[PDB]
This record gives sequence, C-alpha cells and structure tokens, in this order.
Amino acid sequence: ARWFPKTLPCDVTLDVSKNHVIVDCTDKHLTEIPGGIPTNTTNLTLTINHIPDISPASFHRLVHLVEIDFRCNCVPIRLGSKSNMCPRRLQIKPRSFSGLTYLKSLYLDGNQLLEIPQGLPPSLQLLSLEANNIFSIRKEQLTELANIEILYLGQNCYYRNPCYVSYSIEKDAFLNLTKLKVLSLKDNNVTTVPTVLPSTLTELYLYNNMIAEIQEDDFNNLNQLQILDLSGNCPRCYNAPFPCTPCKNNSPLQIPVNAFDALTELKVLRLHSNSLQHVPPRWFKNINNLQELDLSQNFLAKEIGDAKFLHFLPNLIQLDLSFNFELQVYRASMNLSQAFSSLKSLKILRIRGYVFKELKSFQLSPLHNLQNLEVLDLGTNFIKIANLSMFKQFKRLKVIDLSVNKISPYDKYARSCSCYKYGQTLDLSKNSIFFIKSSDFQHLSFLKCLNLSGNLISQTLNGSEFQPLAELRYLDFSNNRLDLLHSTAFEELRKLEVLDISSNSHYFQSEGITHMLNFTKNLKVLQKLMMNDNDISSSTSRTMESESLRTLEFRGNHLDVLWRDGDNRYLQLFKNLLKLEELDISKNSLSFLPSGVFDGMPPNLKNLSLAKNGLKSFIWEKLRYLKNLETLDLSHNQLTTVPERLSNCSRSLKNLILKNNQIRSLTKYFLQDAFQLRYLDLSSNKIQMIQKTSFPENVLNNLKMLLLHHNRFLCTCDAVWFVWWVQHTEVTIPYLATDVTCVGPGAHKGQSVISLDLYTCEL
Amino acid sequence: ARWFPKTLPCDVTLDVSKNHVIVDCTDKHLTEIPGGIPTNTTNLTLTINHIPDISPASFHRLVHLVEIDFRCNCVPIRLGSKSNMCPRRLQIKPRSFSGLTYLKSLYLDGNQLLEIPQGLPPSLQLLSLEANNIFSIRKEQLTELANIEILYLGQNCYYRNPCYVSYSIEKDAFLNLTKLKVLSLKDNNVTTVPTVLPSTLTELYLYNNMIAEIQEDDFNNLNQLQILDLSGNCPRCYNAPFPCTPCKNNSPLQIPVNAFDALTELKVLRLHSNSLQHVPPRWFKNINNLQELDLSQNFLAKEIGDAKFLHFLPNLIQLDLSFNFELQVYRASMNLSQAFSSLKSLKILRIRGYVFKELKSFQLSPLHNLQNLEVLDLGTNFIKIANLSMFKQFKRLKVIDLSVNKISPYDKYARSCSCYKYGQTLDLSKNSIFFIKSSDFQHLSFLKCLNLSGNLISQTLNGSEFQPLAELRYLDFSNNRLDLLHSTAFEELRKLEVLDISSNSHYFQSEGITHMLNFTKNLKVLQKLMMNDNDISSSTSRTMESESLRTLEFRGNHLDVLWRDGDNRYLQLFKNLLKLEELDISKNSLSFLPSGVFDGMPPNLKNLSLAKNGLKSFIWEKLRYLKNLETLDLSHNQLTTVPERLSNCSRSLKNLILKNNQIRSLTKYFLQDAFQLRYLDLSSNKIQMIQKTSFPENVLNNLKMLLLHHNRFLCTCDAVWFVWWVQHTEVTIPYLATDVTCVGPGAHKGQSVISLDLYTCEL
Ligand SMILES: CCOc1nc(C)c2nc(-c3cncc(F)c3)n(Cc3ccc(CN4C[C@@H]5C[C@H]4CN5C)cc3)c2n1
Ligand SMILES: CCOc1nc(C)c2nc(-c3cncc(F)c3)n(Cc3ccc(CN4C[C@@H]5C[C@H]4CN5C)cc3)c2n1
Repeated sequence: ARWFPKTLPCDVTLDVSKNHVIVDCTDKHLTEIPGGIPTNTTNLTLTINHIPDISPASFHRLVHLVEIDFRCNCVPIRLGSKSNMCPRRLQIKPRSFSGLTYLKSLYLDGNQLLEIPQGLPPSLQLLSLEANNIFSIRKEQLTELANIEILYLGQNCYYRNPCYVSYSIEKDAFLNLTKLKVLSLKDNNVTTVPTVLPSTLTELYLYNNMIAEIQEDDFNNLNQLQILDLSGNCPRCYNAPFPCTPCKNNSPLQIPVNAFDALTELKVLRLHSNSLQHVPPRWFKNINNLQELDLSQNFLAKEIGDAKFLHFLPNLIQLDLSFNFELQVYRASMNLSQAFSSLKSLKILRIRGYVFKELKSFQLSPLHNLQNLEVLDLGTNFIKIANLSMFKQFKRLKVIDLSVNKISPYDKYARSCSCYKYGQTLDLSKNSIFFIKSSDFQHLSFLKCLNLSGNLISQTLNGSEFQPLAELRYLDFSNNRLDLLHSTAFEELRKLEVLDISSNSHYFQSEGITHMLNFTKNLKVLQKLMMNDNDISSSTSRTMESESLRTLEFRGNHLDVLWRDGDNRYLQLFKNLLKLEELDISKNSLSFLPSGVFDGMPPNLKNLSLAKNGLKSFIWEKLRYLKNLETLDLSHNQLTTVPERLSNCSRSLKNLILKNNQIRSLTKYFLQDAFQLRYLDLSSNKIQMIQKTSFPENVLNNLKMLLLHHNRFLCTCDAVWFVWWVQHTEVTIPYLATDVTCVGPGAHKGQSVISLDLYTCEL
Repeated sequence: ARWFPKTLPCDVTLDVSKNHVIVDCTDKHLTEIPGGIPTNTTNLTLTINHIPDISPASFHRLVHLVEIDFRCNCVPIRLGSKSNMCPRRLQIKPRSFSGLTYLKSLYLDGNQLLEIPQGLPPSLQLLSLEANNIFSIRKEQLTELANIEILYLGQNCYYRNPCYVSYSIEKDAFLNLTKLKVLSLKDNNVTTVPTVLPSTLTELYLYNNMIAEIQEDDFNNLNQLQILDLSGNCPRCYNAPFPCTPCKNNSPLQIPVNAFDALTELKVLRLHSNSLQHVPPRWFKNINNLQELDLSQNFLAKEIGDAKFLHFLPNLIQLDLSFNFELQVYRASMNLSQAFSSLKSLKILRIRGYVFKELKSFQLSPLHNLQNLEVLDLGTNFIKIANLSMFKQFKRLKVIDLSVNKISPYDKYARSCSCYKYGQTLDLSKNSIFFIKSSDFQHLSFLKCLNLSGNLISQTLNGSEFQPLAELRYLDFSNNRLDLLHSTAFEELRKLEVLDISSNSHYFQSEGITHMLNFTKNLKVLQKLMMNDNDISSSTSRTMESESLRTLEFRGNHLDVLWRDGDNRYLQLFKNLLKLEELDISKNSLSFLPSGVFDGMPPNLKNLSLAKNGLKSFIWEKLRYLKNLETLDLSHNQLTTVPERLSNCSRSLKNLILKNNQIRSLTKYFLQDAFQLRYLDLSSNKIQMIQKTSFPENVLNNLKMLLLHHNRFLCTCDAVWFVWWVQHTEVTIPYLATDVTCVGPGAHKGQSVISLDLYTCEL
C-alpha cells in the first residue's frame, strides 16, 4: 500500500492545478515548526499554539510559500483562553521572512508584537497584525511594504487589550503604499483619521475608535473608496454590556457636510453607534451609488420621521435603522417619513428597537410600493396591537419579521482565532398570542411559513384554527402548550409539508389524558415532523399514520415507557409511516429495545438515530429486518459489544456511528465480507487492540472515513500489524497524530500510533 | 446517665398534662409493629411502610390508645411512590380493634381495603378510609359506627385510583349515625347525593364526583350544615391537565332553586368547576350567614356582569370568581356589576382569569367603598393598559395583586401520605414593564411594598426612578437586568428596609463596566439586602457601606475572583457594614478563604453561611477574629479536617453545621473546654470512629441537638465507649435507629448504633 510513512502532525491538501499544497497545524500545541515540511507547500498555518519565536531557520528551505498563518500564538490578557499562557510575547528575528520571494500573505494576529516586523519580502500583498501591541505607526517601518494590498492593524488598543495611549500615526505614514487597497484600523484608540491616505484605497475600517471629528480634507483624495466604516466613534453608551467611553457633552461624531465629497465609488457606509441626531442630505450629495447604509444605535428617532436624506439614495439596497429609541419614550405609533418611498431599489429594511406601541395599517404606507422590498424587520419594538390582516399588502415580500414584540389576539467582524426557503414568512415568534382564532389569520392565505414558536399557546386544536392558511407549507409551533386531544388537529393545513411541535411538553407530560398521536393521517403532503422534547410517554393512539412523512424527529421523549416490558401496544407505533426514511428517536431514555420493535419499523427507513439514549445492549441480528438502513447512529450510548459479523447483520449498512460508546475490543471477523459499508466511527471508546483478521483491506479500501481517536489503545508489541497498517495504509483516520494516543506500556504512554516503530519485536 | 437503653425505632413524646404518649413510626419501612411499645402510649403512627396485615395481637396489650395512624401501607397504582410495591392489599383480621376501649380516631387511608373493617370499638369518633377500594356502602356495615363523628371515605374511585363502577350507597346507609358531623365523599364516582343523611352534619364534601343533578329533598334535613363542597361535578374540562369527564351536552350541575332551603347555618359553599352559566339569587335566599363562596372555573363571565345574587350575601367574607372566561374571547374591559357594592363585609376578591385587555379607572368603582376589602387579586388576566395611579383610591387595601398580566409603561385538599407584613403591596411581578419612569408610580406614596420581580427591566438607575415611593419599605427587583453603574441608585428610597436585587445577573456578568457595590451607603434604614445569584465577579467600589444593614445575602456570586490570589483589593469588602449580623456568602465558588478576609469582616457578625462553596481547607484559628459568631454554617463543602480545639478557635460559637462535608474522624480534644456550644451537625460525612476524650459529657450535657447520621461508623469493638454512650446518654441524636448505621465489620454491617452490644469484648 505505502512505503512513505509521513509523521508530519498536520494535514496536507494537494490541488495540482492550483499548484497548492496546504499544511495546516491549527490548534496543535506545537512548540516548534516541525522538520520535514515539504518544499512543495504554498499555505502554512500555525495558529493557536505554544511556538516561542521565529528565526531565519524557520522558513529556511521553503521558497514556494505564499501564505503563513501565525495567528494568536500568545493571546492577549483578555482575548484568549487563559488556560494557555505564554511567558512573554513572540519574538521575530531579523531577516526572518526575506528568503520568501514568493510570499504573498501573512497573518500575525494576536501575538503581542510591539512594532511591525521588518525585513518582509516585497511580494507581500496581505498583512494581518490585529490584537498586537503596536500603537505607533511611522513611515520608515512602512518603507518595506510599498507593494502591500491588505493591512489589518485592528484591535491594537481597546478594552479587551489596552495600551493606555491613543494611537499615534505620523504624517503620511501610509501615503507611499501605492498599492494599498484595504486598511482596517479598527479598535485602535485612534483619535484622528490618519491623513494622508493612499489614493488607491477601496475599504477603510476606522470603526470602534475615539475619533470625535472628521476634517473636510480627510477623505479628500480617496475616490476609489467603496467601503467606509466609521461605526462606534462617539458611541451611544447607555446600558452597554462593554466598556465604552462616550464623547464629551454627549455629542455625535462631528462630520462636516462636505466630507463625503471625493468619495464617488462609495457603496457601503456604516455609521452605526455614532450618537447621531441628524443626518444631513448634504452628506449624500456625491455618493451616487451607495448600496448599504448602517445607522443603528444613534438618536435618529426624530430623523426617521423626517429622513430627508433618503431622496439622495436611489440605489440603496440595505438600510439598518435599528435601536434609535429615546430613553423613557414609548411611542404610540411608528412615524416613518414619506421619503421612504424614494428608496426604489431597497430590499432589506430593519427598524428593530424603534420601541413603540401599536402597528397600524397606514404606518407602513410608504413601503406599499417598494417593489424590490423583501425583508421587513420589526422585532424588539414592544408592539402591542397589530392587525395581521394589514399584511395582505406585503405579499410580494419574503420575510415579515414580527418577533419579540408583544402582539396578542461591538465588533461583529471580530475574527477570533429555517422557513425562508419556503416562501412568504410571518415570524410571530415570542409574542403574546395566548390562543389562536381563525379570524386573526384571515387574509394571510399567501403565507408559506408561519413561526409561532414561544408564544406559549395553550390550546386543544380541533382543526379549525388555521383555516385561512390555505397554502401553508411550514408551521413552527415549538415552545407552546399543545393539547393533542383530537386527531383532526392541523387537518385544514392541507399543503403542509413541515410541522414543528417540539418543546410542547406541558400536556404531553400529563398522565391520563388522551394523546392522539395518529393526527398525521389527514396530512397528505407532510414530509417532516419534528416533535422532539415533548416528554411523550403515553398515547391513546396505537399507531402513527402518514403516506407521505419522510422525516420524523422524536428525540427527548419517553419511549422507554411506551416500549415498557410486556407492553406490546406501542411496538408498531411507527410501522404505518410508509415513506418514512429518517427516524430520530434519540435521548428517549431507552435502556433496551424490546425485541419486536424492529419488525414494527417502516419499510423504507434509511437513517436511524439512537444517540444519547442509554442503550445497555442493542441487539444486532434484528438489523436484518431493516432492509434499507444506511445511517445507523448509536453515538453517546452505553453499549458494550459489537456484532459478531456485520455481514450477517445488515446488507445495506454504510454509516455506523458508535462515537462515545463503551467498547473494549472488536471481533475477529467484524467487517468480514461487509463490503457495502462506507463510513464508521469508534471514537471515544475503551477499545484496546484491533487486529487484522477483522479489518481486511479488502473492506478498508473503500471506507471514505474512519475515526478511532480518544480511545484506549495500549500500544505494546501485540499490535505489530496495527502499527504497520495504521502508519502504512491510506484509510482516512483524522487526528492520527495528536488525539489517538497510546495508553502503554509505561515509557510508550502518550505515544502516537503513527510514531510507533518497535524495532526489537522480531529481533 | 441512663440504665434504660430503649431500642424502639420510633420517636416518643410525653405531655403528662395531656396524658399523651406519642410513638410515631412514620416512613420507617417496618415490616411489623415492634414489640415493647409502652402501654402508656395514646397516639400511634404507622404510615408509609411495608406492614403485611393486622391481627388481634397487633394492639393486644394497648388499652390506652386513642389514635392509630395506619395510612398508605400499600399505596394504590398511581397514588404512591412505585418503588415500594406491596404484593397485595392489607388484610385486617376479625376483632382486630375491639380490644381498644379508649380508641377515638383511626386513619386507614391508602390501604387498598375493599370493604369497611368490622369490629371497631363504639368509642371511635374519627375514621379515615381514603384512597381505598371501597365503592359500596351498606347499612349493616355502618351498624357499628353509630357514634362516629368524622368519616373520610374519599378518593375511592377516580382517575388516580379507579374502580370502574359508580359509587353505590344503599338507602339511608348513613341515617342512623346520629353523631356524624363530617362526611367527605370526595372523588368517589358518586352519581347521586346519598340520602338520607344524618341531621347532625356540619360538613359535607361531595366534590369531584359525577353528580349531575341535585334533588330538592336532598339537603332537606341538614340544618346544622356549615360547609358544602359541590365542586367538580360536571366540570369545566377544556385544557384540563387531568382526565375529567364533562357532563352531557355541556350542561351545568343541575341544582334546583329551592335546594339550599334547609341549609340555614351554611357558612362555606364551594361550587368550583361546575360549568355553571347562571347563579340564581333564589339559591341564596335562606343561607343568611354565607361567608365564603367559591365559584371558579365556571362559565360565569356573563353573570359577573349581572351577578344579581350578591344582594343576598351581606356577610360574605370571600368570593373566588376566577377563571370564568369564554374561550376565544379577549374582552376590552372588565364588567363588574354594581351589585358588588352590596358585599359589605367582603375582604378577599379574586377575579383572576377573567381574561381581558385594559384595566381602566371606573371599572373597579363598585369596590371603591368596600371598607373591609383587603386583597384584590387580578393576576393572569392578560391586561395590557393599566394606569397604576388609579390605585390611589385603594389605599386602605393590603394587597393589590397585578402579577402575570401584561402591563407596560383538582384536589387542593389531597392530603397525600413575603411583602404583606410590611403594609400596602403592589404586585407588578411578571408584567411587561421594560423601564421605570417616576411618573408611573406617582400617587403611590402609600405603598409599603412593591414587587417588580420578573419584568426584565434593563436600566441604569441614577436615583430618580422611584421618587414618589416615599414610604417604600420593601422593594423586590429580582429577575431583572440592573446596571449598578451609579452609587446613587435607590437613593431616594429613604425609608427602604429590604431590597431584593437577586438574579440580576446580566450586567454583573459583564467584565469591564463599573459595578458600584457601595450604593448602600445612602440607604439609612436598610436592614436586609438580598443580592444572590448575580454572578458578581468584579466591583469598582472597594467596600460596601451601611450603618444599618443587618442581613446580607450574597449567594450564587463569584467571590473567588474578588478574593483571588494576591488580590488584596476586595478583602475588606464587607468590613464597613457595621451593624451586619448575618452574612450568606454561599455557593460563591470559594475554593479557599484568603487569609485576611476574617480581619475584614463586620464586627457584630453573628450568623455566617459558607455552604455549597467548594471549600478545600477552611482555616479555624482565624475564627477568633469574629468575637460574636454564633451560627457558622459550612454544610455541603469539601473540608477534610476539624479544628484542633474548638475552645481555642471561638469563644462564642454555638451552631456549627458541617452537614454533607468530608470528615473522617474528629480530634482527641475536639470539644475540650468548649462549653458555650449548643448545636452541632456532622451528618453525611465519612467519619469512622468517635472516642470519648473529645466528647466529654461535661460538654454534651447542654447540647440541644447533635446529628451524625448517614456517615461511616465501622462499628467494631474499638468503640466500646461509643456504644455505651450512644445508647445510654440522653443527648438528642435524631434517626438513631435507621440512618446512622454501621459499615462493619462484615456481619455487623447495616447495624444500628443503638442495637450495638458486643458482649465478647471484655470476656
Ligand atoms: C431610562 C431607561 O429608559 C428606557 N427607555 C426606553 C424607551 C427603553 N427601551 C428599552 C429596550 C429594552 N429592550 C430592547 C429594546 F430595544 C429597548 N430600554 C432598556 C434598554 C435600553 C438600552 C439598551 C441597550 N441595548 C444595547 C443594544 C441597544 C439596546 C439593544 N442592543 C443590544 C438595552 C435596554 C429602555 N429604557
Ligand atoms: C380555543 C381556546 O380559546 C381560548 N380563549 C381564551 C380567552 C383563553 N384564555 C386562555 C388562558 C391562558 N392562560 C391563562 C388563562 F387564565 C387563560 N386560554 C388558554 C387556556 C384555556 C384554559 C385553560 C385551563 N386552565 C385550567 C385552569 C383554568 C385554566 C387555568 N387554570 C389552571 C388553560 C389555558 C384561552 N383559550
């Protein structure tokens, strides 16, 4: 099979057309760059680790490197897991990167470097220096980066990682980086925008700084700029869960009217959390092509009423206007201006946090003609009165989000080291609807999904509540109180395809009342039924029935009492679900499967899930009754023994998952003749030795994956074939270097199974 | 000390004036009535157990018995813990009670008896037969009870314990029990009221039966009747979490107008859950003195608007009218009749579940002159708009309960086997108040308590919100989101004495923002501060200060980080609370107390609580710094060793609590010279042997209590003095017969320490 046992503890990828060889040691706790790295590599990854420093010998022989990823090898005080200390920062020797003529990108984020490393090659196009302790930028240290294109100098001075002085940037330190395109100076205690900036900028991220004023000659040359993030300078700090220093006298970021003049190619402009009170239309005079405009967390609740500046944004695609309420004001209505009708190309419109009382009909009348409008977000407004029949006018929409309301009948780019596919959606999750009348959902026939999760509705549905929802294809009814007393529940939902009644545990917990679990017979096109976490322990109906159900999730219920000893009533509880192909009876406290349930399983079953149950002994010779099973999932159980011969058990099994089980050693003919299998998982067990007789490469040659890590191989010389095969076969076994370790004997504890070579075995 | 080692495994009580001797074997798993019971006993208790049967030899010699309690020795199928089976029911021999000439009361509940036991003495005045399988009553088996006074025949046929036939009662089976006073026929599948009943009845409990009609000659002779419970016959069954069978055609219990005619001494009348739609004033024509009237769970929402029948109840004290809503009706207002003003003596008025929308001013105008009215319950109504200033008219009240609303800016006698003390209360718990304005609480100066728990208010209080609450003495602010950024929070609450800001964990969890924990300095009369479960891990303020605080509950926070290693900042966090006398720093993840915190404790501290922390080693020689401690509480910790000499440690300790600790044996001079101690608790430990040298009776003679059960005494002959003292001293040691057992050696496993006599020790 192989004569090249490669002990390199990091993965390798080969895309010979891309001419790329990617060797990634991510989260591998190495104390040094290993030897034997191929000279063929292009991308190298050395993130969270314990590497002490760099040296010219680090990348000595590697000329074909285009990418080095050295992120966060000594995390700052508050920015990383403080179970892993470095004794001090990283140190980079002189001429530590010059020998990399083909280098193009380099990530040194989170490494407590105090100044920018020098000697980098001129071919470098990217450079990430975030979460470091560089709080001073001078021209002479940027002399070497005259060809750079991406420069991430963020998170160098802020509350998670402080430096106690404002960012200093000397005059025109960035000017002669003529190829510079992206510059992210976020979270750097910067006090002024660093003029003069290169004219070839396309993205400038100055957000979360202490910039209080903008000068008129500040964005004066950037005419190829497309993104401008000025978010969080002079923030809105009330009730902020993070340390934030507002401006003086509660002032908004002072931007002159003629500041966005030279910006003509501007496409994104984020002014989130600027304590803004007005937004002049003169800002948007020259920016013709603005697409996205963030204006959250300001004091614009009075501007949203006027909002003159929207007549200048005819190409606007997004408009975030969330969280602009005035403290201690609970408005009776939303006051959107008539200037919202000039947003011809608008698609998304989030106005959460406008806190107000009643959503009436004609308050959204400006939006009655935005033909491209799709999302209409109105969560977290504490609305109380809202006639849902007023959305017979927003039919062409795609989401009508009305979550956390009360209706009744910092750094989101911090790279630390559903219903919508079905059509129109009405999200009424987490409102205060305590019962369902059919007349409420009148005029909402077009609805293809309805989320009612979290309303805590206590109701015995008798098949009349959702009558006008004629086209409904998805219904989320989780986290409610459903009384399944009638089998005619959900009967008028004729086109329904998904039904979620999970976490409706209240009445299913009760003992003695009826639970008509055959309510699915009348649902002709239902494809998926989620009813997990319902504590279903009893059922008046002896069977479930549906000629179309294909998925059933039944996890977090009580099937041990339904399948109690001597109780043959609910043995064929699923047998009549004919098209069913994926059962998820997991976390059902099942301590043993009563012999006979497998004869009462649907015929076309394909993907079974028995995870986290408590299975003390799951018989296998009954698998033959499932002549279509492919994805048996028994992870996180308490089995002890494996089948005698997986050939004799199932003739179609291909996805066994015995993760986190209690197995101590497999059989002598385990995978004997069982060719059809294509995936297996014995991770996190107590298995000790695995011989050859049960693992013929006749079978192994086709296994796409196989996991045996975190278990208890005692790696003595009883396992010579184990050694030779595990470090000389090409069966994929992930983490073959770090987590599948050896328990013994003694001096060979903590050994790798790939680092195994017992020479004195046949001496 | 003693020469009478009494091995009786049940407690004894002696009230020589009452001439009572009470021996109670409650929950003692005895398989037979033990021998040696004193002939002096009066009351005997033999509840939940495994007694097989009775016999004339059971109470052979006991003539002075007045009470036998034989409850639930074989619980029904669903009515008891099904970890304890009887093989079959109890059996009572003939003449099993006749020899008890002085017997007066006998409780045979839950014993699966099929008919009433015969031969009982004529002196019997009480008889409890609930949860049995007697579903037939005949006169000849009641011939013997001609002097009984209390007869509890309840729970003999219902859903928890069925019998599959209606209760049969032959004609006049009860008539010639001339002394009968209380008769409870509840939960018996009774179909008709059992005429003819003895004329000396004062309490008739017929509730939770299948009685559909009342006849006019049914309560025809009972003129000394005072309580009449007809609740749950023809129930209101919608969304009922228990199996209930409604009547036919959804009819109310059919009571004729002239049915409560002979009832003249009626004082309580419960008609809860009768599906009633009208309540005629002719029912209440003759019952002049009705005090309490239950009418919950009916269909009276239209009668509450008319409620003519209230003109006939001028002595009514209580009126429950809860849960009378009509399904799928959300009323705009509450419609109380003007006939609520005729309830001159009314005190309590619960109208929960009237589900309606807005509580306006003049809707409670009938109640504006009920001078004795104290409680006014309006929870669970889903009210949305309610000006709290309209309660400047209900000042004379005592509770104004407005919980689970949405305001913004079966068998409750099933005997199975706060703010109000402070004055006026406004309960606004679990409403939808998301911020506090001072103008909301205007006109509520009279309020002596305010519950705002569960409103999830996110607010930075700067000392102006509760301005009109001038007299407030209690404030519950638990389960909210409090931002302790200012020390002037709660500053205008001048008379405040209790403050609950527990479970306000949101902003205290955040790291980096200020937490002014010295906000208590400005609170001059504050006596108690509860701030548990706040996850307080940091504090901008180095101390807490109050010249009046006497209780402080600080449990479920993070003091391990406040008292971190080398961090001497928050060592004196409490030292300035001068009058403090009870600290509750428990469940604070404290793994060790940094030496020096005891020097920073308040001087007058009296009752300290370090339970469920994680203490690995709690030093004792530092207790001397607390020269007023009396109630050290170290339960549920992980200590190992006890102090060398509790005399040298504290000179005022009297309530040590080391429950559930990890102790393996005390010292040789543990309580040496430590006379002042009066209570001790070493239950649930791993202690093995306790010698005499450390336990002198010079000290033991005064100990009011001492607990050492559920620990690991290996009861070999190394402990001769342990044996003699533990079964020959009169130091109280509870459960000295059942749970303080012996681990060895071998044949002496599971032994009692009172059943210990190793004769061959000094042979
Ligand atoms: C004196 C106080 O007067 C007052 N007045 C009015 C009208 C309020 N409305 C709310 C409210 C509550 N929850 C959701 C809401 F949208 C609003 N609060 C409380 C509040 C205020 C600010 C933040 C700050 N958060 C960080 C942000 C922005 C916001 C949510 N994002 C995470 C959280 C909570 C209000 N407080
Ligand atoms: C087609 C349904 O139409 C409808 N119409 C209206 C106006 C309702 N109001 C509520 C409601 C919800 N929660 C609290 C409430 F006071 C009312 N429900 C739901 C409901 C109804 C009955 C019960 C039965 N419970 C046993 C009892 C009595 C009640 C509480 N006690 C434990 C629980 C829940 C409503 N359902």
